[PDB]
Amino acid sequence: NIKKNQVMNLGPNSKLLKEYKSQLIELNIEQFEAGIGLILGDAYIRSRDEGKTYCMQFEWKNKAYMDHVCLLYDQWVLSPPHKKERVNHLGNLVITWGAQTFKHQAFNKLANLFIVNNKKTIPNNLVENYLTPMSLAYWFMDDGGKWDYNKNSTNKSIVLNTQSFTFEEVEYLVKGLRNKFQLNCYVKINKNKPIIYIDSMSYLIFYNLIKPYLIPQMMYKLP
DNA sequence: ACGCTAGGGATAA
DNA sequence: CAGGGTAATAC
DNA sequence: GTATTACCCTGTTATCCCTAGCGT
Ligand SMILES: [Ca+2]
Ligand SMILES: [Ca+2]
Ligand SMILES: [Ca+2]
Repeated sequence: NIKKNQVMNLGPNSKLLKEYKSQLIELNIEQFEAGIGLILGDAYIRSRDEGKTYCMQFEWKNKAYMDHVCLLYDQWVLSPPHKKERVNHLGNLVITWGAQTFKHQAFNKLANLFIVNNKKTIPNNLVENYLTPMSLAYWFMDDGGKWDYNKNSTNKSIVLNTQSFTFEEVEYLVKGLRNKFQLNCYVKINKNKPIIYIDSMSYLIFYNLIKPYLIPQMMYKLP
């Protein structure tokens, strides 16, 4: 069987590469569960055909996290992250790291979880039926944060920046989180957009759910 | 005075 | 976060 | 020549974070 090391430098159309990809059939349990959090989060799952295959594109500032993810999707990621250095309209230099997996049908499973009546969206029962503590941990490392950033604060309330979703979508996410994890949470507004507020009352619950998956360089997001 | 909000910005998506 | 562009293989 | 496609690249902001100042 073809070893990843054997094709991680060939052309995208290489014969050996495709043979390699045919050795792979599906994502494992982690890759899938974390996948859910990443898609709700900062990851991007796209298809260049009509849905035959999907790949995942990653871009984050924190390099340590970018590596944790790549290492997680190891078999699916041929190259190390690429340093991206761009200039703003201001003339400032912003640095970030890029990376992605190759396309493969094994990714369709994750993608279809976010497809209804043929349009990307947030299904009503996504939380209840698929979001696991691992998924939640990754959603947090991506869009999570504190409610109160003031110095010397004691409020343990957490937040999930769901600003790119519609209020209806977030309302369903909230319902799922309350029912499945008994989390005391509710939608709030920021920039006239949806964010999830999780009362400090449930911090300890929330924390123990995701603690097994967060990494050191992400612990700063917690109160 | 000060804990807490919601307002707001230069990124980090 | 989304999509766009292409150097590298295949036939 | 035409089909493929992973690894960059660019277009654009909704992001997460900070903090002015409201309410008490
Ligand atoms: Ca995000
Ligand atoms: Ca993030
Ligand atoms: Ca965004």
